[PDB]
Amino acid sequence: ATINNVTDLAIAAIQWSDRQDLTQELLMLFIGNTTDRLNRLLRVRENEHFETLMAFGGGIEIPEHFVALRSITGDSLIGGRTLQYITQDIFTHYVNYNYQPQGVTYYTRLGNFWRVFPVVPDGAPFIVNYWTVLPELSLANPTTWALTKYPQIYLYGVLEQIYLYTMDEARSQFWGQKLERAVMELQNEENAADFASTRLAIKDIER
Amino acid sequence: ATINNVTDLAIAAIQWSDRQDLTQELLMLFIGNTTDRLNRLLRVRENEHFETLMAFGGGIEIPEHFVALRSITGDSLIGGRTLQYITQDIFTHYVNYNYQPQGVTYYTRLGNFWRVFPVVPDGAPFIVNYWTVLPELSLANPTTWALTKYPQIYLYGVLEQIYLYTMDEARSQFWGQKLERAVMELQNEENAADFASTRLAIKDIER
Amino acid sequence: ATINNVTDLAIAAIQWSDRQDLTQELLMLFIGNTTDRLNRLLRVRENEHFETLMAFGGGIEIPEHFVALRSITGDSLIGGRTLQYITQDIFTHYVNYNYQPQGVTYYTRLGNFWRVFPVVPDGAPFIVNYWTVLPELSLANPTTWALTKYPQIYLYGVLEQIYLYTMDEARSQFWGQKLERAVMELQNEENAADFASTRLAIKDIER
Amino acid sequence: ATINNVTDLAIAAIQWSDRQDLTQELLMLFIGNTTDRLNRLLRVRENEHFETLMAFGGGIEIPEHFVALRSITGDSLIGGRTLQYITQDIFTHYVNYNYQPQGVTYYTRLGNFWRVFPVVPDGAPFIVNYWTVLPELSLANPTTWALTKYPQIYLYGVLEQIYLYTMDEARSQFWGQKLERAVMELQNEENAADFASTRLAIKDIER
Amino acid sequence: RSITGDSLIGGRTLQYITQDIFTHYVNYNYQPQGVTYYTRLGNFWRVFPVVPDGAPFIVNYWTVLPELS
Repeated sequence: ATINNVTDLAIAAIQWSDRQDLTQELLMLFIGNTTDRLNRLLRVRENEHFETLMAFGGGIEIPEHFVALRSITGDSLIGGRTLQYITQDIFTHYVNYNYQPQGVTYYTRLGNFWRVFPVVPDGAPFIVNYWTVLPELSLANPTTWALTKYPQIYLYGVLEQIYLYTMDEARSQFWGQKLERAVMELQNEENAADFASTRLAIKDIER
Repeated sequence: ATINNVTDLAIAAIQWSDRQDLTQELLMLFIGNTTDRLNRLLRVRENEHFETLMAFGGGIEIPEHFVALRSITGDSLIGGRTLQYITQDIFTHYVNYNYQPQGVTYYTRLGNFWRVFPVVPDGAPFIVNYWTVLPELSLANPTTWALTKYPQIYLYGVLEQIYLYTMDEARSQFWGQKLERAVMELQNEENAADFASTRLAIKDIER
Repeated sequence: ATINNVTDLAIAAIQWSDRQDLTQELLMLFIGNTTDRLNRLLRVRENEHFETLMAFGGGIEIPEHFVALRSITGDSLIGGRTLQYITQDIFTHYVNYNYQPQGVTYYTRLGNFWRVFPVVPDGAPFIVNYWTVLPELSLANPTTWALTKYPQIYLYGVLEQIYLYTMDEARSQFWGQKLERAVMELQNEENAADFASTRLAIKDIER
Repeated sequence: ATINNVTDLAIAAIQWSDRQDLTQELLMLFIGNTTDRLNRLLRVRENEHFETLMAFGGGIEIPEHFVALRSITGDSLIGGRTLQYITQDIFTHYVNYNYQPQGVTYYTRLGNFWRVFPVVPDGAPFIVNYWTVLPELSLANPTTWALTKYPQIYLYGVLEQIYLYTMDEARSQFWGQKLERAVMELQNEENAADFASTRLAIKDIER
Repeated sequence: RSITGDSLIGGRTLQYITQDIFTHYVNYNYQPQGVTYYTRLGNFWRVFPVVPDGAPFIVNYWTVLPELS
């Protein structure tokens, strides 16, 4: 609907800005800038992936497209528990004192790796659920879910970038405010779509 | 009543804006933008659908037009209860400790699926009541319930989009404020239409 | 993506600022100034290094690229504990009174060295995790992780430097605010990437 | 990196200020003024010196480049304690009443000397850790650590001095604010580099 | 009036740039997709993304009046 691919977005931007001097490279740069700005703000269902990873050398390697972490779950063969975050001091104390819980329970971050306390042999599987970065929008990849969901976001971002390029201040701020409002609306709608109309009761666990 | 289909809306927009240089494609883009903006705000009776889904692989697939969830109810053969939301930690703790309630009682969101705790065999029926997105308004779909219910919303949205296109600010803000007021009025009337004139007493349940 | 190397950044700066009198040396100076400014603000995953160091003369030599310290951990052969910071007076009192703890436990800073209280013989290994400075971007080093992760930071910094050079105030403040906002967004995302969506429980250690 | 020596700094100042009437003497005066201003504010690792001094005539001579004192420690031959500051009245009372502690414990300042209470024979060694003044920057000494670390400080200081010389007000304040911000950033980064990311416990001593 | 590239070589309407911009683009290896820029040197129009010989262009311009004799 509305904007279907990158070419339609470029045509709409040219029509709305009324600037015939824009080349393909500048439009691609503007679209890339908008996508990179979006990468730091959006955490939605379409941005979420869960997959199975293997533990090597007592640690799990962070995925290359990782931006934020939702959950890490052990496999049923090693307990099947949801891991909890601990600091380095707690990790060291637990290792030194031989805490010995039932299964893999805790994790921490060292460098580019996640280290689990009850050190497991190599090949232990884990289920990691995490958010990733938005797909690239360009001539090679002319369609993305972000464009198909809320095209106003990309349109307003491109317009703001264009007016930034032509050394204009007021219109750039106007379009930036519009883009921020659209992004906030989308994020709030995604946030309130799970349990905003149901009942909550508080449950008790033991970890 | 008042505005009947897309052609009347386009004619009214042309007459009110007094702009004879607006092509069909620009008007379609404006209408699509207004509909997309409305999709994130309205939660009314006409936007609400309830239907029966089948659970496969211990999960329920979210519908493609889903925007917000109202309720999930198990079928009478598997308990006939209303599910309650729980987090991932509670889910995995219940699975590990074999909580074993009477029937399907809890649900959680993983990826694009809803997982129920008392895992059921494939083919379990559920009744899901949820809100969808507004129907697409175009030449192929000349009439929608949104246009018939309150045409001023679409008229004001199209006018605001037009004045945004022609690089104007004050009139755009004026029409945007008018559209927001109309949307708020409609939403409030829909909200206060069920029990705003009756008596409430508070009841006790057990879950 | 977007901007890939230093030459693309220079071309983009030339196009956006619309200044044909900028030589290569001025652009290199602007980029270097932006890098030095970033060196005092960013503490992210790509800036983190952990490595093994030898204790010579009862002290550990601070690395030359060190900017901030994250943790120091003794090797398992000498206790395998996470060191804690103490002042000079506490160190002197512990030395005088022969405190005699189990293993290496405390550290302090003297000059350009880290001194550990349970004095160890020369050659004791430690694991130091710390932050370093960003790689220098120039003709000899055309690609860095900072440019690839978020090109808007470098673009806005270079533009701000350019407008500072041409004796302009309003545009310089504008671009400085944009750069600061981008840096804050990146830092906040990196800060929240770890455990902003998990559960915390508070644990007890012994030190 | 960026600015490597004094000549490059002078060239950059001439280019940025766009003033061809500046002579070598004026530039050296500006650089000296900036260094003198910096000497009153910076207390960093590179400014720190610890060395052994011999007490003569019951006192220790203050070093000629001393700007601020960090610590004074007695040698292990005379107790190896960290001295504490006392006023003149306490010193006189302790001398008169023959307090007689174990080793050298207290010190005070008289004129240009540090006097220790448990008067020791001449030749007693002490370890003094203190801050000095920044090295001079001129033709004879064209490279200093301060220029290498954060060249923006010197560049902004020289620009502010230049605009002060030409009887301008707004630009001088602008560049002075920039220089102050840079100095504050450097000082904060140096301050938070020791234990801002570790744990603190509070320990007990006896003095 | 106008210069346009052939669709095979990019099909872009060329834009005028000065000599300094041309030199900067050449030195920094801008490398766009097709031919986009041009400048005037002597009696020639030089296009920036240097193309091998035999690249057709469509030029629209004004001529002199025909001779009456």
